Parts: sequence; C-alpha cells; structure tokens
Amino acid sequence: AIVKDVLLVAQGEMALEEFLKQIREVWNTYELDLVNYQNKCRLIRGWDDLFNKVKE
Repeated sequence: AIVKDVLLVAQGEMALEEFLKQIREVWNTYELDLVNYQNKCRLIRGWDDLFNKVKE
C-alpha cells in the first residue's frame, strides 16, 4: 500500500516533469517568423499563434 502510493506519487511527478520537458522543447525550438518588408527590414509574423501558445 505504501509502496503503491510512493509509485503513484512518482508517476505523477514523472508526468509533471515530462510536461515541463515538452514545454521546454517547444520554447527552445520556437522561433520568430520574419518577413521581409520592402527590402528594408524583416518584420515579425505569427502574432495570433505566438500569443495563443504563450497563453496556453
């Protein structure tokens, strides 16, 4: 019973750690979408997607 509860706690901790690792992977592979603007600058695109990801 105690060992089963310890294993359940470890499983929950592993689930939380896996979710944090997934978030880390998303936020170190995520990059800004740059679009050229009349051969002067590269402006950022993807505002709704970036804001939705941050909010989620």
